[PDB]
Amino acid sequence: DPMVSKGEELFTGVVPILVELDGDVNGHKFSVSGEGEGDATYGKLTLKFICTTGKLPVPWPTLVTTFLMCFARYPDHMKQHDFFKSAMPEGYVQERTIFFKDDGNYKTRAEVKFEGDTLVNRIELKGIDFKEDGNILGHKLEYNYNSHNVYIMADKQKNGIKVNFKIRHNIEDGSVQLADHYQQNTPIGDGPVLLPDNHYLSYQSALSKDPNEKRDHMVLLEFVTAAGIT
Repeated sequence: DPMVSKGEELFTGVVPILVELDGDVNGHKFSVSGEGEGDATYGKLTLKFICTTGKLPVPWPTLVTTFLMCFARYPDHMKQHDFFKSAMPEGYVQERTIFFKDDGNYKTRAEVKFEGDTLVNRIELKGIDFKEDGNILGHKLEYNYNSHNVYIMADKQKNGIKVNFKIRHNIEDGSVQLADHYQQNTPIGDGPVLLPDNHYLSYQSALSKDPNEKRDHMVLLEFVTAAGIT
C-alpha cells in the first residue's frame, strides 16, 4: 500500500528527536529542551529533557504526556490505522486540555513534524488555576510513572482523531492525583491521512536521572504499542 510505504520509509530505523517547550503555569514561566531518538519498529523512545530556565516550577511527571505518538509500534495487522505516521512529513497538531482533579489545568498546543531528518515536537503550555500549595505547584508528586492505555477514535468531521484518558500520578503521602486528559490531533498538510478504527496505545514510561547532570532534568524511556484490533 503506497500510503503505508511513505510512513514506513520515514520511520524505519532510529530517528533523532528534538522537543521544545515554552510554559507558563500561574505566571511561573519556564522553558524545556529535549533530545533523544525513537525507533518506531520497537515502539521505543529515549529522551532527556532539561529545564533551561532553572528550576522547573511543576513536577516533571506532570509533563510526560505533553513531551510523540508517531513512534508507536503498530502491529502489521493494524498499519492501516496509524494516523500519526500517515500525516508525516508535514506533521500534525496535538492539542490538549489536562484537568488536575481539585487543582488547575494545562492547555497545550504542539506541532509534530519533520525538520529534515529530525522529528520535532514544538509545544506551548499554559496552566491556570493552580493552588500555590497544591500537589503540582507544591511539588508533592513522586518521581515515577504508571502504565496506561490511551483510546484513540476518529474525529471524522475534523479529518483527525480524538483521544481521551486518565493518568494517576502518585502523591508522596501515598494517595493519587488524577489528571484527566482531553486530546485532539489534526494534520498540518492538505493531503490524505489514515483515519483509524477505535483502538488504543499501551504506554509504559520509566523516569530516571542523569548522574552527571546538574541542571533540573528528566530522562524518559517509553515503549508504546498499538492494540485492540484483533
